[PDB]
Amino acid sequence: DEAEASKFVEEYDRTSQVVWNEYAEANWNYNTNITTETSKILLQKNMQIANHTLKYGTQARKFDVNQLQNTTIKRIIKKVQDLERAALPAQELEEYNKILLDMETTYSVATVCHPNGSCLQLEPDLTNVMATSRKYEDLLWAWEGWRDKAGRAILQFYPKYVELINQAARLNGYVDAGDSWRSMYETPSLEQDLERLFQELQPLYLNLHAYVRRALHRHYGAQHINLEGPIPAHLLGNMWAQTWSNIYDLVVPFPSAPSMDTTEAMLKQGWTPRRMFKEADDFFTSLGLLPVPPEFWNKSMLEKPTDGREVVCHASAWDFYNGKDFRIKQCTTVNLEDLVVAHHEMGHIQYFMQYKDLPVALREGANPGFHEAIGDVLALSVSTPKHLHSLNLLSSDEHDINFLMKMALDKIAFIPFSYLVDQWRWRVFDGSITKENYNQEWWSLRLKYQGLCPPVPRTQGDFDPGAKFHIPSSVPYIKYFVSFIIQFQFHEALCQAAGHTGPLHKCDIYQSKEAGQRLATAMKLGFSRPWPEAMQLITGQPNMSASAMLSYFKPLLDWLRTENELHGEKLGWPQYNWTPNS
Ligand SMILES: *[C@@H]1O[C@H](CO[C@@H]2O[C@@H](C)[C@@H](O)[C@@H](O)[C@@H]2O)[C@@H](O[C@@H]2O[C@H](CO)[C@@H](O[C@@H]3O[C@H](CO)[C@@H](O)[C@H](O)[C@@H]3O)[C@H](O)[C@H]2NC(C)=O)[C@H](O)[C@H]1NC(C)=O
Ligand SMILES: C[C@H](CS)C(=O)N1CCC[C@H]1C(=O)O
Ligand SMILES: [Cl-]
Ligand SMILES: [Cl-]
Ligand SMILES: [Zn+2]
Repeated sequence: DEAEASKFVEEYDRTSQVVWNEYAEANWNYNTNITTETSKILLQKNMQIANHTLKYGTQARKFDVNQLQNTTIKRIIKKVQDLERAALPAQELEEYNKILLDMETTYSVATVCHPNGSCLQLEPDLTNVMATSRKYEDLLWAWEGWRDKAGRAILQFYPKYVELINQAARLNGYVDAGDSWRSMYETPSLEQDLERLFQELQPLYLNLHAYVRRALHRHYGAQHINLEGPIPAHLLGNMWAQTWSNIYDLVVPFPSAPSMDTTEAMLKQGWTPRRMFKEADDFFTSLGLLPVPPEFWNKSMLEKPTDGREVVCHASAWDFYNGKDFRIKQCTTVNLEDLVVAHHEMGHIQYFMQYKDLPVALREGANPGFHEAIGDVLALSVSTPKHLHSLNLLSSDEHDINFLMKMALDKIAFIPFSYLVDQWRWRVFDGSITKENYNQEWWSLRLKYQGLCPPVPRTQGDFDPGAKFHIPSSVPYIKYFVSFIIQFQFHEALCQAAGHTGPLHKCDIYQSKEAGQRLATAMKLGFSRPWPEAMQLITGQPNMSASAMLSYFKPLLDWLRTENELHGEKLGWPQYNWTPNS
């Protein structure tokens, strides 16, 4: 009956609030202080939430979903029918929980040491080396070292992780874990749509790639860069070469039009991690969106502890499922990179606050890409020279191309990377890639999509995917690719709503109530409606589209084409088998 389904959903919501709140606190503690005690209590509260999930999941499966009138109730019960890991038998569930914890801990505590003495952590030590070093061998030491210590140490867990996560997926009606992850977008054409979006960004990426390769040839020498081949993976200023902004100094289009060092300016003007988040909060409220509760400032970990405690430094935002307690956990360094990250995380909080009155089962983004996009949209306006000057962090066509380049190194370079991560994982989950070929197929995709090669030939036992946080942490990655496409669509739509005219990249939406209103109406929908509805609320149309991102970067595309043609660059990497001779 229709009445029994409504009652079930009401009972689910009530009991879920209590249990999910309890789990959130226990998960917070392990992430903020990795010990043996906190690892145990997390696993005990893990079985508690699994107990609830199993109880209500089993009940939900007794309801005939498609023979149910109300669409909101129908949708909730359908989601509760997916038990996820709680579908595993007790022994497999215990093993699976143990593996995830083991992989995450291994990643978190891995260090790279000189035999002399000094041991380096990923953050900030190895990250800093990757960002600042302009010495080929020193970059190699950190690049290889991190893979040797973190990547290699994840390999022993991964095949069993794959087995158990696929099993849980099959027990919930999917064919494998990748199938289950993709289903979050509720879009049959997902794979085709993403491929077309990626293809639309080829002219821009290939031109950026060719230009950067030429600049690296200039700095690192003709003997170490093949102008028709892939770029060695350790030279892009980032451990994973996923964003390239840290090598801006090597690639600046107009060196005679330099801008202020914002990181130096932040440190100069005494910018605290707490000020960085206060500024993000101001931007949201300027748009007419919600301020963070007083409780947020009291309970968030906005900086790496000087206590010397082992933490998960990876930046994340937290919903405690009571509509009052929201937190950010971040090991914040004072720079521009983390100022954008601060807006990114505050975007998650805004989303939490906006949909807090919905049933717990519908308290997520329209799709995972939406949750990731919100903060980045505001950060786009923040990053403009106009806005950076109003923050006293900065003091012509040449400055224009320079700024666009800086943006391109982050936003454009990230496209092929964010695309490839789950292209790899989907093929691991569906069985196309076995443990014999994990690493080799990872590098095939790094070549195919990003046009990169490893500086050092990989050996048996290498598991370079393991050296990227989201792999041992089992966090789906395709959302970041969606985010980067759609955030430019949102920027474009909000800029139109704010009455901005002229080049899209010149837009700053600060204080625009019309912009804030479009985001608010979409964000309040939570997961209650198919994502194209939220897309239509923001942009006036229902599709994902790369046209906004292309429009944003159009002046840079023109510049890159002229510059690359001038030097006769080959677009792409026709000599695709080239690897460093060293
Ligand atoms: C299908 O059912 C949904 C959800 O129903 C809700 O959940 C059920 C399990 C039961 O507990 C119901 O009692 C409960 O309503 C219905 O959506 C709901 O619609 C009403 C409007 O009729 C919304 O109420 C609003 O509440 C705000 C409070 O801030 C007021 O300002 C508004 O004026 C308005 O009264 C309610 O929020 C909404 N619930 C959800 C979860 O979206 C829906 O009406 C129903 N559809 C059909 C076709 O019957
Ligand atoms: C910090 C966020 C998690 S909320 C993240 O993992 N990001 C943000 C963009 C890409 C990806 C990454 O760091 O690899
Ligand atoms: Cl790698
Ligand atoms: Cl995702
Ligand atoms: Zn995020």
